[PDB]
Parts: sequence; C-alpha cells; structure tokens
Amino acid sequence: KCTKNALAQTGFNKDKYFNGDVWYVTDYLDLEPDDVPKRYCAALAAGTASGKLKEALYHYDPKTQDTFYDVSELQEESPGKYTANFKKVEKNGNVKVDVTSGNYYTFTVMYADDSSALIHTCLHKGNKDLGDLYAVLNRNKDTNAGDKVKGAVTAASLKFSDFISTKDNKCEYDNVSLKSLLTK
Ligand code: HEM
Ligand SMILES: [C-]#N
Repeated sequence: KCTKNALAQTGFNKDKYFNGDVWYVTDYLDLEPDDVPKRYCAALAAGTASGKLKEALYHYDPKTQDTFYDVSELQEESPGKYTANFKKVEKNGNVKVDVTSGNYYTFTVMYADDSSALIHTCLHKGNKDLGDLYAVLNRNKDTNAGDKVKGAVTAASLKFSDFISTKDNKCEYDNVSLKSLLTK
C-alpha cells in the first residue's frame, strides 16, 4: 500500500523543474524494501517535448552492472502531482515493454529549488501497489542535502537519518541518453 496524502509544493515552479535537465537521487527512503539487499543508483530528466511533459528514468546496479531506462508522458493531476504511464526502452528509445494500463507511477514534488528537490513516488506495476518511495534529488550528483531539503523532509514528518545515501554506491550515469530519451 502507498500514501496519497503527500503534499505538493505551494508555489511549485514547473518551468524550473521541467527544464530537460537531469536530477540525481542522492538519498532515498523505501517504506517497503525488498527482502534481497541491493545497491541503488537512479537519475531522471524531466522536461517537455512536442507539447507534453516527459520524464526519462534511469536505474543502475553498481554490483551487477545492470541498467534500465523508462520514458513516460506525464499528466498533471494538480501542480506538483503527476501520473506517469511508463514504457521500458533501450538507451536508444527501442521499446522493451510497451505502455500498459496497470503500469504507472505517481509522484509528488514536495519541495524544489534550482538545485534540489524532495519527491514522493508511488510505483504501481500491474494493479499492484509496489510501495512508498521518498527521494532527495540534486542537480549535482556530489552534493550533500542542504538545510532546505532537510527542513522539507522534517516538514513531511520523516527523519533524514532514516534516508540512505547513494553517494557511496560507486554509481555511473548516462545523462546523454537520459536527455535524448525525452523526445522518445
Ligand atoms: C527517482 C525516483 C524513482 C522513480 C520515479 C522510480 C520508478 C520506477 C519505475 C518506473 C520502475 C519500473 C521499471 C520498469 O520495469 O519498466 C522502477 C523499478 C525499480 N526501482 Fe525505481 N524509481 C525511482 C527510484 C528508485 C530508487 C532510488 C531505488 C532504490 C530503492 C529504486 C529501486 C527500484 C527497483 C529495485 C526496481 C525494479 C522493480 C521491478 O522491476 O518491479 N527506484 N522504478
Ligand atoms: C522504484 N521504485
């Protein structure tokens, strides 16, 4: 089960958020973690193209060297709250798993700067609610969360100390492909 009470930013600025640039996950909190331990890396690039909000996702496993991409067309529920119907693709846009009814995730932008953000995301993969996920994003992969995001984490009734840092997972990102999957 997920949470749908996550509160979107008051005066959230979408022209800055959706600029087609890359956001890196530097810290996160999984409320329903897998039974098998896993080092995780992820980044995304939210932007627009052809007239729609697009979001490109990236996951990497430094251990297995695994990598997978996704691209979705976003639909605005309210500013700050979005629903994404994703499709798994190769780094060049070739579709591995088409868009599907049961497949989608919804995220809420709880806080956002020109350099940082705090989001809540809920993944549904075929009618199954896959659980609550809170992520701390930064436009720079090597920066520690600032006082503003951390105040936002606290304002959400969470503890940052319960967050896990990806800073030490020997991550590797593909921003070139991330930015180009935006038009795919
Ligand atoms: C930046 C926010 C994130 C978003 C929007 C997001 C969204 C998703 C999406 C769309 C998928 C499905 C991929 C597919 O099969 O096509 C997925 C799978 C997965 N994500 Fe993320 N994710 C995020 C961050 C992370 C982080 C930080 C972790 C680490 C806890 C994580 C761990 C996983 C794992 C282990 C899977 C595979 C599960 C499966 O294939 O059913 N994700 N994620
Ligand atoms: C990914 N949850």
